[PDB]
Amino acid sequence: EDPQLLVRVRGGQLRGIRLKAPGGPVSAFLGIPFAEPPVGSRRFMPPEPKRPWSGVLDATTFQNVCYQYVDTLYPGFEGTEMWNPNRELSEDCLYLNVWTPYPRPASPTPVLIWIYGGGFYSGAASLDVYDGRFLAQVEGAVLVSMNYRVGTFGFLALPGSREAPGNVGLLDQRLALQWVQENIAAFGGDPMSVTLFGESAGAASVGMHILSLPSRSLFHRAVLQSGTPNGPWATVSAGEARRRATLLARLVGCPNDTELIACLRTRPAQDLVDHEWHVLPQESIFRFSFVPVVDGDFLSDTPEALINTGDFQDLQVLVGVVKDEGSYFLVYGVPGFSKDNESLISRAQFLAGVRIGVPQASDLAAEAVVLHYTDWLHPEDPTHLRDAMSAVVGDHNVVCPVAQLAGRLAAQGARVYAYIFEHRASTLTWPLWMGVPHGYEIEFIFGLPLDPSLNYTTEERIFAQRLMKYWTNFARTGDPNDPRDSKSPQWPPYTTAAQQYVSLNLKPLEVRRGLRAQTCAFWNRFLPKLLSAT
Amino acid sequence: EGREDPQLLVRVRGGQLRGIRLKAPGGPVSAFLGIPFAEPPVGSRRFMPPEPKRPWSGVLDATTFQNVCYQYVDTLYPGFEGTEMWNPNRELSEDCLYLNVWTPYPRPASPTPVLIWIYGGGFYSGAASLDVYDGRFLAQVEGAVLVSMNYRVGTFGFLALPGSREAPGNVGLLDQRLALQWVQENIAAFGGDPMSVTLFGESAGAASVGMHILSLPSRSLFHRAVLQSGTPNGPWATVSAGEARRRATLLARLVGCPPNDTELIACLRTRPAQDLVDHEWHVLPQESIFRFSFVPVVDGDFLSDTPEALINTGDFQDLQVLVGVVKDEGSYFLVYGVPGFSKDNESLISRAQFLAGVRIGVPQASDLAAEAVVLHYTDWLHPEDPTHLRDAMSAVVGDHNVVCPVAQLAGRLAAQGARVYAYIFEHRASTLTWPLWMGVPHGYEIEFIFGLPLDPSLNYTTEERIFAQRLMKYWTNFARTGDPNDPRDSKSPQWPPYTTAAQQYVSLNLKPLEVRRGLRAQTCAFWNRFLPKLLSAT
Ligand SMILES: Nc1ccc2c(c1)c(-c1ccccc1)[n+](CCCCCc1cn(CCNc3c4c(nc5ccccc35)CCCC4)nn1)c1cc(N)ccc21
Ligand SMILES: Nc1ccc2c(c1)c(-c1ccccc1)[n+](CCCCCc1cn(CCNc3c4c(nc5ccccc35)CCCC4)nn1)c1cc(N)ccc21
Ligand SMILES: *[C@@H]1O[C@H](CO)[C@@H](O)[C@H](O)[C@H]1NC(C)=O
Ligand SMILES: *[C@@H]1O[C@H](CO)[C@@H](O)[C@H](O)[C@H]1NC(C)=O
Ligand SMILES: *[C@@H]1O[C@H](CO)[C@@H](O)[C@H](O)[C@H]1NC(C)=O
Ligand SMILES: *[C@@H]1O[C@H](CO)[C@@H](O)[C@H](O)[C@H]1NC(C)=O
Repeated sequence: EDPQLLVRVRGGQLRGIRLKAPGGPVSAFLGIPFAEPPVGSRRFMPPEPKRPWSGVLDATTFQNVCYQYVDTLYPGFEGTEMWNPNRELSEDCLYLNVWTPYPRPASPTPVLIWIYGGGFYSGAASLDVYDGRFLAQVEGAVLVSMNYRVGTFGFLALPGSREAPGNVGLLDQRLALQWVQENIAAFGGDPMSVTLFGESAGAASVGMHILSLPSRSLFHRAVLQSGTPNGPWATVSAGEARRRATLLARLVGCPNDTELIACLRTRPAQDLVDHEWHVLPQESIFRFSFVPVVDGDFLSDTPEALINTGDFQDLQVLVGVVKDEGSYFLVYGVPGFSKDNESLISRAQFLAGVRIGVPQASDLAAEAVVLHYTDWLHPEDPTHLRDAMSAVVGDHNVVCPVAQLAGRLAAQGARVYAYIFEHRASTLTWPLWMGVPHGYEIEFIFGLPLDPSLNYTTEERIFAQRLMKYWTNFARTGDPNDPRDSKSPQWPPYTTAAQQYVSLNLKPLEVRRGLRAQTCAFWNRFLPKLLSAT
Repeated sequence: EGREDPQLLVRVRGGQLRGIRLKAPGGPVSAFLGIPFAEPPVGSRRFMPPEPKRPWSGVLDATTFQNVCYQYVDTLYPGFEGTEMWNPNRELSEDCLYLNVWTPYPRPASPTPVLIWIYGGGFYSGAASLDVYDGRFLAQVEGAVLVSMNYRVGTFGFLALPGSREAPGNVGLLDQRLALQWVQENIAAFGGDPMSVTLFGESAGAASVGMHILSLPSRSLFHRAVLQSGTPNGPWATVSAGEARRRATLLARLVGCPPNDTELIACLRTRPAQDLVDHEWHVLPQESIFRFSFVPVVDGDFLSDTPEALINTGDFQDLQVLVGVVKDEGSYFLVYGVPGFSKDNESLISRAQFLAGVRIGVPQASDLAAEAVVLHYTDWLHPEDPTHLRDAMSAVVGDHNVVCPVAQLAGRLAAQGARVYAYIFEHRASTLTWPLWMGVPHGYEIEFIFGLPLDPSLNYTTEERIFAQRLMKYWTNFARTGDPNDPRDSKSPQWPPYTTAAQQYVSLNLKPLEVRRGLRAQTCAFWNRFLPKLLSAT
């Protein structure tokens, strides 16, 4: 036996695996149970801490992926399959992973906790792009990722009930955060320096931990990559969650909350998944059926209310977006869009797309979107219309909620750093029109280009190394700038006055001002006044 | 006669005229000033359509400018050239229906294209006798026959009680039409081609030119048109029959006239001209800028429907139009009503002053519509910057009232068969006395088109004299051929026609022609497509 692979955590002993990273070994502890399997009577219920075990628990393999819908849009295509589960689907999925340097850090090391995305309906901490071996090896970081319940299983709520209260997927995350406080020092991690980081629904989850007091004592810093707690898709009202749960219950033949939930618990997992998509109020894109609910418990008020009134004085936040946030969403529901053609659309297809892309918009509000995004010099140009459609979806759902979050946190005492990731991976198999799509920065931050077998360019390996340094410098100090590098250009904090952000690309840092300032003034200030007054 | 200069004796349908040999920088010109074209619209004739001038006996002396139509005299900045250059330069009288004619000296042997000037001044002011409307340069240098007429302004020209016989409205436009009919009958007596008449005007003059395009009985009296910083469509050029009835009834009330239309109009006719002027400004529905009390009315007669309806449905196939704007259309309007603005300070305003200004600048806007304007014109990087706010305020007024109505007109005419040429005049006169922040204000291209820099006594630069010469060539080539380009000078940048596809227009400045695309395309999509929908719905 290897003493570097033997760890005693409060629940008992574990045996990890020595893994080979490009520059040397790492110790990986995969499939650690952090909760009692949320099966049977415990379906839809908050997680319970995992009971202690006997002997040495084998923590050398990733555990099951939470029950979720498997994407079959483009079957066998690397572009879609890379996001699809890579372990067996099971309701017994509440396990976490830990990567540490080999040997175990001599002094307490800053901890980075990854919370995956997938619209709160999908994802796993076991996907290749979330591999913590590089950050652990190269930057000496203790990296943790956990599985949390997604879909009906994690977010089906009958608000006010005790059996299905909602937000249980976020409670699974909170329990993995409590686990880290209690056990990370056994791995050489500093429980007093925990940075949460996530992308898309993961970033929204990070934001929801900022906005929920019981989570606030479990971390010190936060990274929100292409996602926010505020916005059109991250939350639903208690009413809308009640509507959706009652409809899915009807669809699966379930005729009192206790009675309804009891019946939902008798249904096989796949039956719930099979009907999940049928509860959305309109034909839409960037909208998910079971997402966090504004319950007045985990979320005391709507994220908008909480970000506008919160005190963020002793907080550091790294936020940002990718060049083309909304591009991939178009092939999943907008007529005229495909990965296999240049997707040059007509004006009619653009107006049609805006109603799907902004499903909550009135006729006047949709006209306001169309008139803002049209290039009145080339209003019929298919390339301009195709690119405008991507912008509507990315701006509405990601860029402008990020700009609003950065603005409110900065105004209310937080230390904020903002970025725009603009490098398209050389290895990308999605069409060129999709640009830098939502989620394709993750592989750089995690340092995948550093594996020569993955065939990224030399420039991409240097760029990934740079990104890993920003993220780990941020986790260490709350500032992404290298205290060693006495050379320019420094990454300035984002402020309400100067609105500074940086470009993350192959070229050195470039400081820009105003994150789509005019367009986001449209989404964040005008459009609410339009759906408000009428 | 017999001892007189034979080149100054001309007969017209009404009788004999004696003109005057004027001096232009490059030689003499013939001028026939103060020719009567109508029966004085006085007494019982006040508010009534003009009647053609009855013939006279003897030789009428046409050597001096005649009376300016009764109007409000501006006393904003008294003594200041900037305001006094626009103020009447002859006696104010209700007897003002006279026209002027400048022709080469000696008069052309062959029929010459005719240019007819229609002055601006919000339909409340103006005269064809102002120094900037001097036809002596265009006549001398370009051999043109230039005509300008006085038309009734204010209550006198545009007070209407729609449906009445006594005050039908648009009589100021009928005075213009009568001067157009006079040109058809008599211009050949001066060497002018009645078959090649180009109307040109600025501001309310340009709106009047547009109203002659949109009114069938005028269409047979001209062949081409120039609309400088003004249009028939837009927020200020017309009023509804209801709004005109409201305003006429209110002014009647204000001057002690109890409201029957016959009875009310009869009383208005007994009131001294100055009493009507003294109360003219008191009938505007809101605190506003770029809004005038008595303007053309959509009567279902001179204007068969609203100018918007007429420009959207009209066939403009055999029509050549030259349109354009100045760099800073709305700047001067700010000192005439927006708190925080003065010609005497740099006018750096606050956000509160900007929001306040938008309500004055867009008086017909709802709370939501005004918010849409504020959010569009704010620089979300520097939303408190006084220079940006001052400049945004000028842009709101200029765009709303001039730039975007011009863009809409150019678009509709081009789409419906017309040959449109569009420009942006960007040269600030070296002689300008308004502050630098005002840029190139509304009306300050006129002196260049008329060729005033050509007079050495006016102290313009050599570059400005070459530039004026260039402009006079564009306008007169346009009047001659319907194309501002010189077919001889093929090297010089070509002025392309404005089309709906390419949206081309040129920069008129000291530098050679530069072709640009889209006349403030995004912002005007806001004013012309969005904001009306913010009235059709909420
Ligand atoms: N079977 C069924 C029945 C009914 C419906 C649907 C499916 C679907 C649907 C869902 C998923 C895949 C394909 C189709 N939608 C479409 C809505 C979901 C599309 C949004 C979406 C799809 N995905 C795929 C997840 N994988 C990705 C993820 C990321 N990046 C990616 C980049 C490229 C491609 C995939 C990526 C970053 C974060 C991790 C997840 N992520 N978000 C509906 C919308 C309605 N209005 C009504 C009914 C249905
Ligand atoms: N006595 C009194 C009583 C009440 C009111 C007013 C006056 C005035 C007012 C009118 C003229 C000068 C000073 C003040 N306005 C303001 C009217 C705004 C008119 C804007 C305007 C002013 N002028 C002057 C005409 N001369 C000019 C002309 C042009 N350019 C110019 C450039 C700079 C300066 C003058 C120019 C283009 C050519 C035609 C005339 N032309 N348009 C009101 C607006 C209300 N809402 C209500 C009440 C009043
Ligand atoms: C792209 O392909 C899909 C079918 O594969 C089709 O519906 C769509 O019209 C195509 N677009 C173009 C531009 O041909
Ligand atoms: C890298 O390229 C080589 C061919 O040069 C190929 O054999 C290998 O499988 C590639 N790997 C990936 C992951 O693309
Ligand atoms: C300009 O002067 C006027 C009064 O003459 C005043 O109302 C305005 O506030 C002043 N503006 C500035 C910028 O000083
Ligand atoms: C022109 O300049 C002279 C000074 O050389 C001056 O006396 C005269 O008043 C000026 N006239 C005008 C119109 O500016």
